[PDB]
Formats: sequence, structure tokens, C-alpha cells
Amino acid sequence: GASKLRAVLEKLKLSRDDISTAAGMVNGVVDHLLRRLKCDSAFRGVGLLNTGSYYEHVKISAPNEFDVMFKLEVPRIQLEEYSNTRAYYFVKFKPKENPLSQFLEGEILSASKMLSKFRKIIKEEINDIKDTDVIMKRKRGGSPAVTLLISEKISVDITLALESKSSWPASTQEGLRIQNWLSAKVRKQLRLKPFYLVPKHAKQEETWRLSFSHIEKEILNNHGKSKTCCENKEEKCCRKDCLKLMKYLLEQLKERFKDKKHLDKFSSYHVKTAFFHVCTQNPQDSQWDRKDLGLCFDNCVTYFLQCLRTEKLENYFIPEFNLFSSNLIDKRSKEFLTKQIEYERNNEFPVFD
DNA sequence: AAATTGCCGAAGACGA
DNA sequence: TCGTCTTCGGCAATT
Ligand SMILES: [Zn+2]
Repeated sequence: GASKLRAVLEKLKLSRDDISTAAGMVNGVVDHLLRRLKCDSAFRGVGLLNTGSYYEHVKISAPNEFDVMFKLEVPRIQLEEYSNTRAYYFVKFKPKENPLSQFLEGEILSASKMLSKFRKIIKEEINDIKDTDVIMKRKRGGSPAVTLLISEKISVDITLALESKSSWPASTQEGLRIQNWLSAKVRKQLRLKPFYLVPKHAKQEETWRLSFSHIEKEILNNHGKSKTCCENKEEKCCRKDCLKLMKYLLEQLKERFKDKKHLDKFSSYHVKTAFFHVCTQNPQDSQWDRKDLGLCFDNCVTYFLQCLRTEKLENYFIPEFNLFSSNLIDKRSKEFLTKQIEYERNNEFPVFD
């Protein structure tokens, strides 16, 4: 119900004072790390790309989780697709002229060699600061590479990335289906921007996975079919509101069933990816009228349920990369989430209060 | 030679 | 329903 849902969105609004505090802590530590990394021959060309919910303005409840990408401008990359996985590649170069040659294993760029020096440099620099601790972010395949905890309150996931300015790989050719929503001219402009490669095992070599975090952020902050969508109060859509509610639904279910582990692998990236597909299905701003919040939220819920039931959630940029494949998420986990979402919807989402 | 810096203003919280 | 205030993405000017 649009009124229950509005009340939920109000309780989810971030406090401006907390934003100021958290951003001050995060920026101070991040600036410290970039300064250090720029002094190193290997990470000379590093730069900051802020990613994810906080910088997309769909962070809910508290600004206590930040995603950060340290991207390296590298000479022209030559990619070799790993197996036929569409998203995972070996990185080669087209060595005297490049500072990453210390990480070559033959012609192949070693993600783990690069990750190891990156983590070592950050871990040493984090001891040089106070109220900040490193954790080597589990496996994660390598991305994020490290997780910082600042004064036991704010988490910073740091991802190492390579920036390529070459044309996007062929597996993206049919992705980013925004032509009838954001326009063909905007799709052409986005695909002229760089793409990123982050260190990531495929189910286990020296592979990198394609990343488009910067495009996802650009779409979210310029998200209407109308150029003026959300710029003035009389043209406010409920797109970001629906994404926030989807994220809260998943977060609340993962907390509710934290002792059962079925929901551990579902992520905000899944919810955001599904949301972009609903945007492609509903391209007009009038299909996201603020008066229709309950209806629009239900489109998001329904599409997400169809993804779970069919075990199919395409990466928005790489359509043959299935985020919900059996290899990645057990059927029983998808089944359990379906059951709980259907229950919640049938009972006016008790998990929201 | 090329990485750093300061400024702009849109986005979004918030109080009258 | 407004003005106000703070943060962040981009880049010319700076160094
Ligand atoms: Zn809008």
C-alpha cells in the first residue's frame, strides 16, 4: 500500500549529520590510501571510482557501508575470454613501457600477484592511521580485495580494477537494453566510456570479470525517459523508491533468516540488476508515477520472483551471464526466498513493520 | 609531462 | 511546499 510504503521509505531516509560524519571518515582514509598507492611504480596510474548504493543515493537506514574502486589506467589490454563464461577473461598486453609487467606470468596478467601487492600496501598504510582495521575480504574471488572497518562502525569495500578504454567486449553487444527507455543516443554514449576488469575467480585461474559500476551509477542518477525526470517536485518518479524498498525487503529477510544460511548469497547487486530489467520493461516515466508506488513496487517484486523461479537473472550488461545459475546459487536457496517473498506480499510485508 | 586542485551545481536531507 | 545546506562527479587551471 502506497501509504505503508511511504512510511517505510521515511524511516529509511539517511540522516544528513550521519552522512557528513561517515563521509568525512571514509574520504580521509581513502585519500590516505590513494596518496600512498600513487607513490608506487606498479600503482602509478591509480584513480578513484566511487560505486554502489551510497554513491547512487539508494543506501537505506544508515550510511555505514561504502564501495570504492581503485582503478588503474593501463596500456591497451588484449582480452581472452575464459572458457565460454562471457564475463571472465585473461588479461594480456599488446613490457618495458608498462608498469604492470612485474605481474606477468608469461603473457598473462596475474590477478593474484597484483592482489597480493595491493593488499600488502594497503595493510601497511592502515597501520599508519587510527581507528581503522583491514580485513582481507574472505575469498570473494578477490573483489573486493580488502574490507576496512573505520572506528568499528563504517565498512569500506575496496576493489582493485583495470580500466580499459577499448570497445566493450563482444559479450556486451546485446546488453544494456536501454534504447526505448534512455534512448539509442544515450546507449551509444555510455558504450564509448571505459569498462573495468576486477580480479575474480570463475568456478579458478587468473581471471578478471567485467564491471560497469560507473554506468550503473550514471543510469541511476539520470534515470528517466524525460530529461527532467525528478529535477522538479512535479516530476518525481518512484524508481529509486522502488529500488530502496526491494533492497530493504532483501535486507530484512536476510536478517530474519540469518540462522538458516539459505539467503546468504543474495546481494544488493541482484536486486539492482533485477530493478534495471524492470526499468527496461517499463520505460516510460508515467509507469513510475509516485501515486503508483504500490503498483510499481509490485512489478519489482513480481519480476524478482520470476527470476528466482526460472533460475535466471541476466547481468544487465552481459546477457549470457546468469547471476542466478545453479552453479552460483543453490536451487533450494532460490526456492526458500520465493516462498518468503510470496508470504510477505500476501501479508502486506510484515517484515517491513 | 601529467597528476593535483578548487570550483560548479545537481541531488537529497531538513526545518520554516 | 519552499529555501538552505552538504556532498560528490567532472575538469580547466594549476603546478
Ligand atoms: Zn525520476
